[PDB]
Amino acid sequence: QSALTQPPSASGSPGQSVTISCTGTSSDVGGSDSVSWYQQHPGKAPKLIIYEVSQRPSGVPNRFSGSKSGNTASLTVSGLQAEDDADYYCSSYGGDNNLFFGGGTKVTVLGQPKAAPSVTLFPPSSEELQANKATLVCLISDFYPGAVTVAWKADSSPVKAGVETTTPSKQSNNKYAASSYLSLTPEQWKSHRSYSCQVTHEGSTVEKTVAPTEC
Amino acid sequence: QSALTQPPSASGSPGQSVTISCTGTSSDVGGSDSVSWYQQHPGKAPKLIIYEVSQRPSGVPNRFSGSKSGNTASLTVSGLQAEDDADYYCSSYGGDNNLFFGGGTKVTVLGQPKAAPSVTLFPPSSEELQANKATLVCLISDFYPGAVTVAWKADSSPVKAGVETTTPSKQSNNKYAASSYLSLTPEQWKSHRSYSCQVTHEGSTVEKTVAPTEC
Ligand SMILES: CC[C@]1(c2ccccc2)CCN(c2cc(C)n(C)c(=O)c2)C1
Repeated sequence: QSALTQPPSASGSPGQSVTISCTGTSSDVGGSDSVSWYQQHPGKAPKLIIYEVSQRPSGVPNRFSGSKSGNTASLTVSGLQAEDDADYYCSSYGGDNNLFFGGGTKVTVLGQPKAAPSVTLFPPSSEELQANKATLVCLISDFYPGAVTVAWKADSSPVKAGVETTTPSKQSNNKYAASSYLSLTPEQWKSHRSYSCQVTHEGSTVEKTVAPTEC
Repeated sequence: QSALTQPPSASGSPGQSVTISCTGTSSDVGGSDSVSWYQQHPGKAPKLIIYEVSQRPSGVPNRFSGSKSGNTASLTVSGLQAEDDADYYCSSYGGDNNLFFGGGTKVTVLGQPKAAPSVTLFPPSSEELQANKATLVCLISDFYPGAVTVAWKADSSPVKAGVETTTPSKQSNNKYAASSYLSLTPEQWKSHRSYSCQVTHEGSTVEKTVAPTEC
């Protein structure tokens, strides 16, 4: 899904430092010194802030520093300011002159206390089952920062199709909410023994499970 | 000063063609064949669609064609589809290891087909009832445009407290999704005959009802 592997999210308080990694393979990150980093504020055009692992373009403050160790490049942002809040991407040229990209890391300069998400997993409703639909819904609410990743598990294996997750939105309590729904057929829901929703936030994971109970 | 000049906006209806420009100088755009184009749906990672002025990466349909003349690069999107509604950025390499990005062009696919919402109401799960929670979720999906008003009913009376509704987010099917959830105590859920979710989209209203059952 993402050639280079970046953490989905990172965070720190104003004035602190935060380090985000960009892990590849021997033929890209560790094989050359062409790792770049890009910063994109929400709704803005991206900006190159690091090239050739460590070089800072003109106008990029020294608070941003890049390095590499093996197959993993790292960007460090010291003296975090609210302006540094943005999405950070890495890229690296490969062996056959192909450019590879990381998935991005959402960096949040905490503007309020951190809050873990409340998760509720709902099994199929009777009405939708009689309409040949067995959609599960994983409700996620009351979390901050608003970065979250969701993973569904049929029995114990990961599902890689039919998952949808809404963009997190601020609610009345100034915390974020979102929902992930898995569009299962009534057969899929009955054939397997249980489905699970896995939610990851600020590095920690929570998992709820549901199973057919003949109702 | 580092800024390629793109048109702020472009629009067109399905099946139409659209061309957007990326004007630089003789040192960046007109000084090499390193012009790239990136597509980005809001709230999502971008995708490189053109590199070296005209090359499409694998997976990019030939509906997207790039060109260059003087210091002005142009991207053309023929046969506009709903999934082409997004932001588009150009970039070009400049001397001094500089990578210049344009301001970005929001392409709007006009007159996309209206679609009524699929409404699925979920009663409290067996787990959250043990945990003394009785939250209901009204999953609303597959509707366009992304405007909906939600109303909740207890039996026949309106519900005025404990209602939250996420902001509709566009999903992979190019239609919107959202979840309205009602926070009830188990006593509220078991003391009423039914709760209803009323979703209104484009003057038309759908209603779903659930009631306490053995489940
Ligand atoms: C070089 C500019 C990039 C940018 C950033 C923000 C908006 C638009 C473009 C940086 C990340 N970037 C990607 C990233 C990913 C994951 N992919 C798959 C790409 O094809 C391209 C291109």
